[PDB]
Amino acid sequence: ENRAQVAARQHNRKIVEQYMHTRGEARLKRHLLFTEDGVGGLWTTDSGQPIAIRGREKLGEHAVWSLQCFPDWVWTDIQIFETQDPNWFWVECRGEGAIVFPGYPRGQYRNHFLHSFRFENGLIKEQREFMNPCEQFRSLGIEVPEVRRDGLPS
Amino acid sequence: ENRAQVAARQHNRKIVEQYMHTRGEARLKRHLLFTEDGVGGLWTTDSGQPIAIRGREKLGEHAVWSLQCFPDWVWTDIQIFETQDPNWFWVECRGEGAIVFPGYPRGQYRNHFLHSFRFENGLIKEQREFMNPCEQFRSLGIEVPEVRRDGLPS
Ligand SMILES: O=C(c1ccc(O)cc1)c1c(-c2ccc(O)cc2)sc2cc(O)ccc12
Ligand SMILES: O=C(c1ccc(O)cc1)c1c(-c2ccc(O)cc2)sc2cc(O)ccc12
Repeated sequence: ENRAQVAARQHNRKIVEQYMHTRGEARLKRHLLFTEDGVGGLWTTDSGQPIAIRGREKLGEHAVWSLQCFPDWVWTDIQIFETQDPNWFWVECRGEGAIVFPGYPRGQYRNHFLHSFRFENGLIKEQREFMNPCEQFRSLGIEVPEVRRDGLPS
Repeated sequence: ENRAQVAARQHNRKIVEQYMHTRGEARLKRHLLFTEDGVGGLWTTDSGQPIAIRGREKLGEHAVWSLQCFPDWVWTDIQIFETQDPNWFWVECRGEGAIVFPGYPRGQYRNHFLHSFRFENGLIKEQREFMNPCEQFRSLGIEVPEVRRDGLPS
């Protein structure tokens, strides 16, 4: 049991490292790090519902879009956390790049991120990214509402 | 070395458990789970800067406020992750309760959270919570902006 868990954790860590360092044209093949039915996407959005991309085929299609709308994206300040589950990792990092969304002015987007990676048989079964959407709003020129703080201790 | 790390991780996990299960009036003593100079707070806000509460005395004062403004708050769906660092844990959970913020209508707030816990000498040195502020906006009746999706693949 321990031997199998140690082997899984060490292999899965290398896949997380590879995913987090993938940039440029290599993004077009990042979906090969997933199971055929693997899921990826953004869990923190304006609607409160995740934008989940389901299946290795749709993940590869999404990468094409990502190359147009986040053309130079880089993950920085990467810290990878193994867990007691050899098949579950967390990553704390930052990300940065141009944001080129349809019908918005071109912007520069910087944010802090957390990623969750769950594995099955050596590949990613579920990737999820979590951020503060207010920073993406700012990068797009969208007004961010402000909670009134007058009544709060400061 | 291994023995010291295992002991630290086992003790620190009990403190994370205790923190996540602290409810009601016991919140008034939750700051005793921190070092004297410990820091806690909310890393995801409308401004993009953390609201960090610095020092055990200020943490204790914030709990008084928390009891009025989140009077029945509970953390649910708690999943605690140990890491390769015996002094660093992550928690995935949900939270819910009434929200009674000054100058806003009383509401109901539900959100998904990630917590980071870093330890020093058996107590919490740094706690950070991460959420999607859009859900807190909704709970307060604040309009949430919407990214236009027409040009995005759906
Ligand atoms: O930035 C993204 C994003 C990034 C990565 C990902 O895995 C999924 C979504 C957002 C959107 C989007 C939807 C469909 C697409 O085809 C492309 C983009 S809509 C939206 C709305 C937000 O409030 C914040 C982010 C995004
Ligand atoms: O809900 C919180 C909060 C909760 C826990 C915590 O540890 C720190 C802040 C928010 C605020 C706040 C500031 C000072 C206080 O004295 C009390 C509250 S301002 C604000 C603004 C937001 O966009 C979202 C949440 C909050």
